[PDB]
Amino acid sequence: ASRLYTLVLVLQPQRVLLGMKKRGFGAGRWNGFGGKVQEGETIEDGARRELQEESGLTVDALHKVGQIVFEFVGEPELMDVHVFCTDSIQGTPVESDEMRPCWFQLDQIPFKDMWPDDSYWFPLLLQKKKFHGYFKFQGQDTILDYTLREVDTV
Ligand SMILES: CNc1nc2c(ncn2C)c(=O)[nH]1
Repeated sequence: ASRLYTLVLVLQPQRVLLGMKKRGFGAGRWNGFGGKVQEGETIEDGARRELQEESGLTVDALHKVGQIVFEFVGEPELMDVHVFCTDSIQGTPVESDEMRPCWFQLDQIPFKDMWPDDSYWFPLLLQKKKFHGYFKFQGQDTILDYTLREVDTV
């Protein structure tokens, strides 16, 4: 039993946009932009909507890059995260009460201040690879076990 989420990386040839989450799940970490998919909404439409809500950016073309399932031991619901990439956006990043977006050069990605799984799958994202992953966490800082494989079809 899993709940759908989206995650969007605005990845340009020389930088990536991340947002410092100020509240809720993952507050205090840099992350891509995303959230829960709504009833009657497609996953891609949810990804576009969340990118706007959290970053202020409008995306047209979204590319599927991965699917990652997160398990937190002691929590019944799995997070089924559909990851997307875009290099084509409109607008300028907006800081709000919920999120502080900032651009990072690719060699300065702040892995120590990101979810630990990102250290595994971001290198694949940066090399334009697609993937399926599963990360089992104990709390929010420890990966107990994981699987990650490259795929041709997300
Ligand atoms: C659990 N791992 C994970 N969670 C995320 C991420 N970004 C937002 N949230 C809530 C991420 O990259 N990994």
